[PDB]
Amino acid sequence: HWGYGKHNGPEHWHKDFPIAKGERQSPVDIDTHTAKYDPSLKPLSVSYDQATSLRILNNGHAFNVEFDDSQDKAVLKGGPLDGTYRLIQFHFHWGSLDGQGSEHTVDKKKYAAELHLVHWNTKYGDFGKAVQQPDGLAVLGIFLKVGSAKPGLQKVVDVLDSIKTKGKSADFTNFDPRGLLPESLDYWTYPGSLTTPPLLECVTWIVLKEPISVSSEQVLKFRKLNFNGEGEPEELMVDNWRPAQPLKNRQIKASFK
Ligand SMILES: CCCSc1c(F)c(F)c(S(N)(=O)=O)c(F)c1F
Ligand SMILES: CCCSc1c(F)c(F)c(S(N)(=O)=O)c(F)c1F
Ligand SMILES: [Zn+2]
Repeated sequence: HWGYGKHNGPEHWHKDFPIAKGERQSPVDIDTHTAKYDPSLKPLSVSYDQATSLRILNNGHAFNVEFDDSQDKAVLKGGPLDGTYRLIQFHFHWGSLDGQGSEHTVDKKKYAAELHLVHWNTKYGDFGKAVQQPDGLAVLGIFLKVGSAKPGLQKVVDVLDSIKTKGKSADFTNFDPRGLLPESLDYWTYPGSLTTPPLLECVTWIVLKEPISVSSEQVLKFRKLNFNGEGEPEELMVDNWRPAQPLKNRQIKASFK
């Protein structure tokens, strides 16, 4: 029964998930001036040409676009990673207002939303055993700013009225996540956690420097979704972000500058 409300939001999560106060929690503020350029970081390899989306689901916290992760189709590697990480799903976090919504911040700046492309390390054989490992996941985070529309996002936007409420799903095939990327793959990276319960400390975060633009209308449609189930009073799905957590002497490493 955790959520994003006054009574069950991020400041309460520690009572059911005590690692909320752990040593490598996410998100964090990215101090750009203190991030360390690491010339030995490799370019990120995003190989999404064979991706197979399957379904979109309103899970009552966000919506997930799900992929077939039963073979190496869409994979992430390179960058700071060892080995190969398979795309399982993506989702977003967003605000009630354009001035908020992202989980990570950049010099305390908040973006209107943040996209998370979640990948699990193939050496652990599937997702549920990967989340138990300290290098189990790689999450590619991409900031969203409001401006010109992102035409690769519109297929997601348009399906949302079919998954308005918690537990609804819809077929969602042939969606190409390459259309959600910015032009540059420059990034920051650090070791962290899931940003939702169970808050497990299993994630290598890779946060792109370059945001994508989405239109006002696109993010407005995200804000029409509901946290509640059908036949319950409406609770708009907004402000589904965890605030920045203590860095606790982790170093954020930059691939650029
Ligand atoms: C007004 C009803 C809230 S009951 C409750 C809660 F308060 C929590 F903090 C959580 S938590 N710690 O998971 O956020 C929880 F699961 C709950 F069920
Ligand atoms: C095991 C928890 C449910 S799946 C999941 C996840 F894998 C994430 F990486 C994230 S995130 N936000 O850390 O990318 C997330 F929110 C999730 F819900
Ligand atoms: Zn997320």
